[PDB]
Amino acid sequence: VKFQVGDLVWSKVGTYPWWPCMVSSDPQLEVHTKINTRGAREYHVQFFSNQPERAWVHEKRVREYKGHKQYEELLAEATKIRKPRPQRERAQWDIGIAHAEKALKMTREERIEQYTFIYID
Ligand SMILES: Cc1cc(CN)cc(C)c1-c1ncn(C)c1-c1ccncc1
Repeated sequence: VKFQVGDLVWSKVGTYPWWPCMVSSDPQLEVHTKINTRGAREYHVQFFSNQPERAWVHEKRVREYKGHKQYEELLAEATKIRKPRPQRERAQWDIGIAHAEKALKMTREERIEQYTFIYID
């Protein structure tokens, strides 16, 4: 366990670029971390965006969020070619980054109060 509830992280999921997230407790399992069916550690995260979403993400696809300018360093981990990004996706990402930048200025306790999602059955 490297991350706790309220920690700001970048998550790399599916076809999406490294995305600003907050580690949170799964609403049903009541854990923020688990070992998956393949025996690997996963973290439960909230995606910062105008579209609220959550996911279990493999620990290898999670990085500590130190700031928005870290994005270049993440692309450099893959090792000049640059992938373009769609305008709609870039816009949601900019909203996510804006929230992440405000969250980074808060303590872990303030982030949890401000951003933890409300789940409705
Ligand atoms: C986890 C997840 C679930 C659902 C619902 N089926 C839809 C999407 C797009 C996603 C997602 N996966 C990866 N990212 C980055 C996101 C996401 C979430 C919020 N805003 C923008 C991108």
